[PDB]
Amino acid sequence: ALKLEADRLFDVKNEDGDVIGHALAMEGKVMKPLHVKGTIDHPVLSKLKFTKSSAYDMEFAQLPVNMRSEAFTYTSEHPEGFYNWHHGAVQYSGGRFTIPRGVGGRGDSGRPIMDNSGRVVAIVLGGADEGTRTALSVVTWNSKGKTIKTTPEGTEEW
Repeated sequence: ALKLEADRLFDVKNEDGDVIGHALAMEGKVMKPLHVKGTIDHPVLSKLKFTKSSAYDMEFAQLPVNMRSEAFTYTSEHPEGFYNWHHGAVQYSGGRFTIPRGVGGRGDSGRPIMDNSGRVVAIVLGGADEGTRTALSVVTWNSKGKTIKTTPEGTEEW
């Protein structure tokens, strides 16, 4: 098994170039957290017209007809249990996505949370530490395609 995958996740860098977040190709759009102020490290995508959505901390542009195939697929069905992401397992329980305390932070915004079949279940924006864990502030859509934004008490944007 070699992890040969398309180009879907892109870096968003700051003025000096630090990676402060992530942008993703999904369901025909390039999307990144609105609070993430930087540029998308991509010669084509950094030149697109991004539409803003303050209510959900989302910014998005339409994917170039070409790239539209190199993208993630969303899913609105998330039974409880364990999910995958860049740093490991993500536990979904009580309608909340949690990761161990001291794992998430700056740079992790824009990152997706996947299921085993490789579908996106959510997009990380920030987290609120609660005891031994951290409750994530994510964006998720429902079965009727409606965007929903869950933000725990005292969530710090990553």
